[PDB]
Amino acid sequence: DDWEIPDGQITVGQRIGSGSFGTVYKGKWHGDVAVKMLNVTAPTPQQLQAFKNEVGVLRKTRHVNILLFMGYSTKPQLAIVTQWCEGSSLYHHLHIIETKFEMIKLIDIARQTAQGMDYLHAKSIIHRDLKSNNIFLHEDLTVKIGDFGLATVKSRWGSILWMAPEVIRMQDKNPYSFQSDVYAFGIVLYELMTGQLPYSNINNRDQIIFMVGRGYLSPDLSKVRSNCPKAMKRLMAECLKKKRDERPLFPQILASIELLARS
Amino acid sequence: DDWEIPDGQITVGQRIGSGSFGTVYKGKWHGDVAVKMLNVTAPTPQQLQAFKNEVGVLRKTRHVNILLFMGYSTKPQLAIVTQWCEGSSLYHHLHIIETKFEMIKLIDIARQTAQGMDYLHAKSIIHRDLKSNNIFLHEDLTVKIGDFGGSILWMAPEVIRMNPYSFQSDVYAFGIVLYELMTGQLPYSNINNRDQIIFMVGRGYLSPDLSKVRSNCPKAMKRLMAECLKKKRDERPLFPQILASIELLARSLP
Ligand SMILES: CN(c1ccc(F)c(NC(=O)c2cccc(OC(C)(C)C#N)c2Cl)c1)c1ccc2nc(NC(=O)C3CC3)sc2n1
Ligand SMILES: CN(c1ccc(F)c(NC(=O)c2cccc(OC(C)(C)C#N)c2Cl)c1)c1ccc2nc(NC(=O)C3CC3)sc2n1
Repeated sequence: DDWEIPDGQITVGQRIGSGSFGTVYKGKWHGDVAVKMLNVTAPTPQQLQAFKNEVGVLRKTRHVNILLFMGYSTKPQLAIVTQWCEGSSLYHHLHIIETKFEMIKLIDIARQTAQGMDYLHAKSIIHRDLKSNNIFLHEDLTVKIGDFGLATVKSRWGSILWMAPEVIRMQDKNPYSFQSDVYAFGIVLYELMTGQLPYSNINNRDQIIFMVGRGYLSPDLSKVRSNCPKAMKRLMAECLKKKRDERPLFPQILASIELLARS
Repeated sequence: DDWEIPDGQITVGQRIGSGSFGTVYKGKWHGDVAVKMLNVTAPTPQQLQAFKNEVGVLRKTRHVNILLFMGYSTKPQLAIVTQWCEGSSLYHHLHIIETKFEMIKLIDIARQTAQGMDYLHAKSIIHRDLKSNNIFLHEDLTVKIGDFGGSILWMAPEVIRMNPYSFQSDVYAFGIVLYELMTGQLPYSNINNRDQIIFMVGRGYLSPDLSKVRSNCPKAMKRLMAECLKKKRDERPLFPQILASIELLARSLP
């Protein structure tokens, strides 16, 4: 049961973006593919472990709303091959080209993101960076969740606007939980329903960090659209609760959106 | 890895289709899924093996033009879960509701179908039953090859006239699908006798009427179709060539 792709089969075309954590290219392998590969000559143990982990997580996922993993390649140079996505991120849609989705679609995008996050959490995978930049709107109608580090456009301020207060505070070595993912989703729901990023009235990054952290600052829920249903606004408020253990988990979140999805 | 879905996780919903070996339902498992369940709930050794073998193949595939396997269940019943396809099969579009696609889109369907088959072959997988109803036009956009079930109209003569399966026998089936796409019809529509179709195709007396292809069908395509439908097994191209051939053809067009 292997996923290694023999060398010389992958063609690498355009370079889409580069981090210190890898370089993404558009490529060809049995069709269009994205190739994330370490541009280095000799992978260090930490990088090789980073690679083994990403592959380990990606091959546990087979769900329509998660970016399809297709193979890896160690032979010439460490590389991960996924499906090539088409269109743009949810971030780009809401905050750059400013596309205007009907309410029926906004709610759909929520639903699908919720489906995917329910799936990850069922397999006990915590994303730790769910945000509209990492939600690709494939063919303009299927949510693909991934980690698109710099392959898609950057947020205003890592990425602070989606961090739950317990994460911002950084109380201990691991403040991440299914519930921190839920809060992040909560912000994505804010984005969908408002069309905007939170805290747009504040020009200082450290102040946002400080205040969200102490519970002094929270998303202004009055900026949601008239036609956004009360169920959705209520669910949004529950997800954004400042107390981790007061937040709902995705099975219920999914169930809530599914219910308001009819009618 | 392990793809066993725990018990009482999939809510089985509407029944979609039943047929001898299996029954398939629309279900809910982190969104819509399709659940295919074994009928007789005291399964026999050979049926159990069939299940093993399907899941064995299904989990070898990760490609956008292949139906997405998601998991299996053994408790209480044997069941295989895939993604749920919204839309219609290629068979249903072309022969039941008779969708009129524009040519550019028909060529794209062939591209994608060949794209998937190319993948499958690369992993030493022979489909053995490629046909229009095993091609689902997901969301009216993305082809998903699967096996959603003899299928005589798509069998190459060497198969018809009895392991005769090969990449080439898969290619012949694809040749028939191209015919379907380009004519919007099934082959041998003027013959109503199955036994005679079997005998005649096997003897080489019968082969698809390529004059029935649409007027705007490119000559390059009509030729590829003739090559994929060659009676002799070894004269048929493999999918890398087919895909390169459709590639070139589709660029002088868009
Ligand atoms: C950046 N990118 C890409 C390519 C290969 C990869 F392996 C990854 N990796 C991940 O996304 C990733 C990393 C860590 C964990 C992880 O799993 C969980 C389950 C936590 C999640 N989510 C993942 Cl999934 C990323 C890609 C991939 C496709 C792609 N398509 C693009 N299309 C375009 O840019 C054109 C329209 C403009 S960019 C792109 N980047
Ligand atoms: C019938 N079906 C479905 C469900 C579960 C399954 F496991 C399979 N299996 C296969 O298709 C299959 C079987 C044997 C081998 C095999 O692999 C090869 C390599 C030959 C291939 N390809 C496979 Cl892949 C099939 C499904 C699945 C989705 C689905 N969606 C539907 N939607 C609708 O009918 C309504 C919108 C109109 S029906 C359906 N059936």
